[PDB]
Amino acid sequence: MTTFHDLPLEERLTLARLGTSHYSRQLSLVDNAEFGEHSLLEGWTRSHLIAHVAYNAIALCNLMHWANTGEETPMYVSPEARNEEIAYGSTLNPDALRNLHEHSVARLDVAWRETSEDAWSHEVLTAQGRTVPASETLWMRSREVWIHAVDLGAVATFGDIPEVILRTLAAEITQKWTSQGAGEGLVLLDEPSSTRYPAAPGQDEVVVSGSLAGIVRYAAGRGSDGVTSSTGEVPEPPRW
Ligand SMILES: [Zn+2]
Repeated sequence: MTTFHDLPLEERLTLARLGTSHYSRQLSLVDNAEFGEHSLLEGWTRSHLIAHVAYNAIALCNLMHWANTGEETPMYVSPEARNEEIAYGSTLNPDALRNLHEHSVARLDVAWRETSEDAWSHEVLTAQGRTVPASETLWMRSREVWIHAVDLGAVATFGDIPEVILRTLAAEITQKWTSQGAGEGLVLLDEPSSTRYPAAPGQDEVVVSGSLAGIVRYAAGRGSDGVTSSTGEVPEPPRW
């Protein structure tokens, strides 16, 4: 069982496009009057989330420009600028935000469509400091649209997410925790497939198990309803 990264470029582009359409269907379900209400993400109204998804598309466009021109263009000018623009976007009227989402989506797709073969492997830097090939934007965008589709609070679920994306997320999140020395002894178990996703090593093992969608929702900090613990009590997972 392969990861998103092993997939051919065309299939990764399709998954990103599918996730975007999935996210857009959820946004379409939300009413303009509901933008000001809390999203499923603490501290963020739907407007904040909707703005963020658009600014992320724009940030990924920067990496693709960097890739195609060879001229360094970071995802965001600065952490402050990233936060400040999300703050600004969250104040915009609903239709303005729907237009921003639509246009930012369209522009990122064009960026991908016009990317040269060599540019796809050009090294760029993520906002988190990772050195990756430009093609990583296909994965990065997929994480955003498939997961934030759920955060919109309409009808999207982790169960809606293609397994290849869920498997890659389970591995990535636990790999991130491991790199940070987080989640000592904590191991996620995709019970149906008997696949373990360990974090940092510890003396007391705690196995949190469920279906793949269940452990990913859990690892993503979005709930424990789909998992159970080997100790009878599910701990709060390390942040992500
Ligand atoms: Zn995000």
